[PDB]
Amino acid sequence: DPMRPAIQGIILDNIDGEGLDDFKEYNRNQLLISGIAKPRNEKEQQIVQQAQMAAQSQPNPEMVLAQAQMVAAQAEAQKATNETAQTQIKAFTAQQDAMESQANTVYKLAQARN
Amino acid sequence: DPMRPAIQGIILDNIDGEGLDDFKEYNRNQLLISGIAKPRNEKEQQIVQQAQMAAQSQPNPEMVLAQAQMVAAQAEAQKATNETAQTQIKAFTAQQDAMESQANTVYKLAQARN
Repeated sequence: DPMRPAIQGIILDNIDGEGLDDFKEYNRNQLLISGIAKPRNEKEQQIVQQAQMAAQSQPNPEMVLAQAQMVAAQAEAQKATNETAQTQIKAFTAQQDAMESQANTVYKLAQARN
Repeated sequence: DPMRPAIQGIILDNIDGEGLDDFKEYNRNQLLISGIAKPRNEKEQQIVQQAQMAAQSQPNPEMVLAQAQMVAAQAEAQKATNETAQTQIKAFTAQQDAMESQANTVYKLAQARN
């Protein structure tokens, strides 16, 4: 369950003595980019948290790229959804031309009697 | 959890005695290329850290190459999204030619009476 890493992060944020500034800063960065620390409105809310929001929007193209194999199919089906209808339109045009040719050949039978 | 390697790296950065210069330097390199050491603004922030930023941008083509199998499909679908519409345009052109031929063959029926 998620819990246990969060409990360890909170514990390590407290405690500690000499020579642990870099380690504690590294811990707090991961603790606050995961929505557990509640930035205290000085620098991280606008620097590392905003970068975290960008990196939340950053890998959406990356992950849909791993899911674009059925997005190329989405696009192909979406366009074929309107392209093949040209065949219905062509059939309608051919029916109109058939009516024309019906009139024309009736006239042809009218003329050939002379 | 990540933690444990970071704790070991921090521990090994401290301590140590005679004849451990190369090992400690090798450890510190991996310690700051992973964003835990905070370069102390002398040489590494501009030499190895910049190279690591480049090597962060370096393998993006390498990894999307492992994900380009559905990027060739992206490109093919994207172009077919505008190429097949030539069939709709051709159907429109054929309809225009059909109405022209309607007028032309009506004229043909007009002339053949003499």
